[PDB]
Amino acid sequence: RAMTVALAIGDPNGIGPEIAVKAAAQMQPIVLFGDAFVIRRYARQCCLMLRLVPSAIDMVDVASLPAEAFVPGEVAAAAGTATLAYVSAALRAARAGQVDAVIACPHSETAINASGAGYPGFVAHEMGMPAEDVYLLLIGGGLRIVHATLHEGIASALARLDQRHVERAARAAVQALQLMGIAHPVVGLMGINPHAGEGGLFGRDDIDITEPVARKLRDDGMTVIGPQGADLLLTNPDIDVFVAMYHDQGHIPVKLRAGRHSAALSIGAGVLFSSVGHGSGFDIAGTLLADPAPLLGAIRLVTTGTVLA
Amino acid sequence: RAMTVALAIGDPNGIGPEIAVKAAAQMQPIVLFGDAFVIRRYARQCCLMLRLVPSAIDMVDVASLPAEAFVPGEVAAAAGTATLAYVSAALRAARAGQVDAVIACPHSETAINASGAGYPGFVAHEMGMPAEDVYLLLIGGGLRIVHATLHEGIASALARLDQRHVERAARAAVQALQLMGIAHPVVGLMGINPHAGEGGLFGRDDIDITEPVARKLRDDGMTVIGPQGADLLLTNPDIDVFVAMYHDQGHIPVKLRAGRHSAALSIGAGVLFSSVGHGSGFDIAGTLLADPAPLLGAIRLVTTGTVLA
Ligand SMILES: [Zn+2]
Ligand SMILES: [Zn+2]
Repeated sequence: RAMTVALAIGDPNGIGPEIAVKAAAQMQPIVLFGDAFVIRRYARQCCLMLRLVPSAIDMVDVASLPAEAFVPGEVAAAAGTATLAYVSAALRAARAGQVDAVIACPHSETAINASGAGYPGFVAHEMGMPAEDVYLLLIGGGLRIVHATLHEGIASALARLDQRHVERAARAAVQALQLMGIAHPVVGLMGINPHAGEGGLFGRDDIDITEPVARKLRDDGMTVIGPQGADLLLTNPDIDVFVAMYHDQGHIPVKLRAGRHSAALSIGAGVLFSSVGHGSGFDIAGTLLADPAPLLGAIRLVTTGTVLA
Repeated sequence: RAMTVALAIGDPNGIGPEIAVKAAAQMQPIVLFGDAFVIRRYARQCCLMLRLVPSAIDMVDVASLPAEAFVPGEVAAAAGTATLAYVSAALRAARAGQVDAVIACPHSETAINASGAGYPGFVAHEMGMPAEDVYLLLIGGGLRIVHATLHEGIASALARLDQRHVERAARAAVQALQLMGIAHPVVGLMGINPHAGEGGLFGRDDIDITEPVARKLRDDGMTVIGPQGADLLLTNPDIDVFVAMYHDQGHIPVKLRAGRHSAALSIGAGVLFSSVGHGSGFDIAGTLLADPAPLLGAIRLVTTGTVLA
């Protein structure tokens, strides 16, 4: 099949629009979201048709930036407010079944400050849910791990965990992988306790949370391995995606394997989301000097669930 | 330098004595501990001198098994009680500065039951300390990780952790590696919380336990990296040994890297200890059919801190 991927062009005065058009020109999934006048500046410079666009380079005009403000590259309140307008519109499109994945192109933290930014939670807000219901899916070195809990003290995460998060984390990951072309993803649930509690010997958290969720998912047809001690489970190459119960459980193995050749998307909000930004290339903006590679990386991540090494 | 390694021959009616003599014959470290008459049966069969032995094949006679009971291979109360006598004597020798490491050769769980076994804690008892003060050092794939806490619920381990365990785990690992020929081992302390608590943001466990221990060890001259988020730390090849704060933190990365090509010793009791046993080869005992490989594996583990892949 083909996913449709929205690229929100990022800071209009930055490098985003340039790499967004560059990525789209090269190009099994692409619909740009941004001020059409901003995108056109860059397209003419290196190109094909551009159609304002239901379905059928394609772009959706999201009107934000005063023309007066378009100068590559400084930024202003308006260009910071625009970056988020584009993301907002791309997420609205996802809500309307139009778009499968949203990629946020590089932005400027100083411009967003100027306007009156942090995506996973901005995404959560827009989508009508708390931050805790969006889950980080970390990919690299042939591993894909969604995290039921993330940035907090491990004594706090253990307390947050319940059947709801583990079930929502697993279903979101299956659906993501299905969109990615993995028809029947094998899910691996990591044990909360070592050895997934060893028949109650190490406590009853797995008996309470991951065992009942495992049974429920299997009854809805999914193939689910576990819960099993994470140290055994991750040795199994037959698993397509793993549910880690806390930050370190999934961050250690991906980073050990892949190091820097890894990347993240957020799932659970009813869209595959990722961000590209290592800042807006302001001092090279306009010049067409931007390389699209990091962005083609994110497209690859959301459509394939792999990271090249 | 050279370590001296005690091989406690295991069940006299089993394969232990055979592989113990076989290992010793091949053979930069070896002193057998067992009934001399049991060891001699096997030596004559494939050999060199054997000297009963302070310092200078070498063996220490540990008198346990009635001769009447020596038959390879069935077992009896007496041969189960002998296996543990040999280990006991080897640990006494370690206590007397005579021996650096003790390896327990294969035993028989049914014979030990018959007599009136579980080593890490048997070791702890003999050495005059509780089980919780001996730490598992897990090695493979170029990683060496000592665990401050091990087989219990992760909510229970978090509660057990204190500066004392982390300090004792780190010092024991340094001393082990020094015995192994690593003069100046670089120690890596894993963060209890993700990102080692991110400046208190994720809680204060690292501020309380691993930060003060890190400062203390550095003041006693050791080079200590961390505490740092375990997912970053383990990416550092400059570290010679890591202190994991709970079971999964150290079991995930060693097993991910090395799988089955990994092995464990216990440290912290004032001896490097490991066991070889996958049961006594009773139906092949006598025949000289035993391969010494698993035992040469354990010798390699305790003298070098590596596992061949
Ligand atoms: Zn993190
Ligand atoms: Zn275990």
